[PDB]
Amino acid sequence: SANNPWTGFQIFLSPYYANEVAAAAKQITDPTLSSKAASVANIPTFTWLDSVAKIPDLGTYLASASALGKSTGTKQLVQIVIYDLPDRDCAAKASNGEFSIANNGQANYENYIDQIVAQIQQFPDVRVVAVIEPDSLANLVTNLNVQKCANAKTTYLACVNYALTNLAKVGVYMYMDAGHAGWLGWPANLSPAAQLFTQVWQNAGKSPFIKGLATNVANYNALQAASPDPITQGNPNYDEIHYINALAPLLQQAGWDATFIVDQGRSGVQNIRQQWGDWCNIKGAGFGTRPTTNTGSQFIDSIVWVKPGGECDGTSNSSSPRYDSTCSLPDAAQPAPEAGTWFQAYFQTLVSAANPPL
Ligand SMILES: OC[C@H]1O[C@@H](O[C@H]2[C@H](O)[C@@H](O)[C@@H](O)O[C@@H]2CO)[C@H](O)[C@@H](O)[C@@H]1O
Ligand SMILES: OC[C@H]1O[C@@H](O)[C@H](O)[C@@H](O)[C@@H]1O
Ligand code: NA
Repeated sequence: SANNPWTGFQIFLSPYYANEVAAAAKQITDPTLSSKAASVANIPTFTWLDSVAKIPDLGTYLASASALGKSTGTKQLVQIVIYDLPDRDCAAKASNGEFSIANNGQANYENYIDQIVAQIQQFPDVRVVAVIEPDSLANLVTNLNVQKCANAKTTYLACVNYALTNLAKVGVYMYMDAGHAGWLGWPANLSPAAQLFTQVWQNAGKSPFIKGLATNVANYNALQAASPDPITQGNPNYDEIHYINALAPLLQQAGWDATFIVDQGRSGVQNIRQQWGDWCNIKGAGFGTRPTTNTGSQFIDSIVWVKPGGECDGTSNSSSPRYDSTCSLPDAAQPAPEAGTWFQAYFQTLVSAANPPL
């Protein structure tokens, strides 16, 4: 549409990821690969607010972006992910979080949003783009038979609504998470998904700051596949552009001129999974298309890197309380540490297998 949030802005590079990358490049023995690994810190990524402990860090990022803009005569943009719902990750085990519905989860989540809003309010010269709660809404479309998800439904919707309503008041551009082609792209799931997204958008007042949806977050699908990956058999929507082209018209019909952003951070290498539902630390993944607003689709505002490559998806250690057997499958890189922590050997392969090369 007419207002692409990235036009005319310089993206503030994540200091969190830059520090991880700088440390990781020092441990890569090949000198040519080390130099290429270090340059990853100059590629824009989303910074995840996966715990209330990281809200003070958001404040420092905003202040630093503000100063950088004034220094260089540019307008700066900070990219964040809101990811702290109570009973988070309801259909899996690896990314269970700090809040629970049973122990004042919604109240705690509302306080988490309020503290984020309080930081953003102090730096109105910095634009913020937020991805809202990966996996949450997609789980309420296909996983209501999962008891943890069914019991979380009303809390999820209330929390997401609280996030959308209050971040809109400080002018944050928001993309709700919308799974990926292998999850909601199945033709039979498109209409239920559209009805849920539309209902969420209506409940939050149809604010123009709710730009649309994010797809493929933390996953590996192609935006435009040369030929279908074999795991996609049975689904005509075998890549993200197929999914988006089928879903976007249903949202427009409901009055929402919705646009999309698509994660390609780990999509450089296709045809590496045994089943489409294998999501954890997939072996042989490579960095994908670099972020750009030259997307080739009327519906896509930007290709982005939301999940930061090198940060683990979950542990292969069967003794951990967060052990998910998806992370022990033959196509999952092992041994792997806890979700969110650095996975050096995985980062090194992402660099080596990057397509296009670094
Ligand atoms: O995409 C990353 C998330 O995947 C979630 O699992 C999905 C999977 O992606 C789909 O392909 C299909 O198998 O449904 C699964 C959900 O039941 C996973 O639960 C999340 O933790 C990942 O972030
Ligand atoms: O790497 C980005 C995010 O990935 C998720 O799987 C983890 O649970 C988070 O802790 C992390 O912030
Ligand atoms: Na995950």
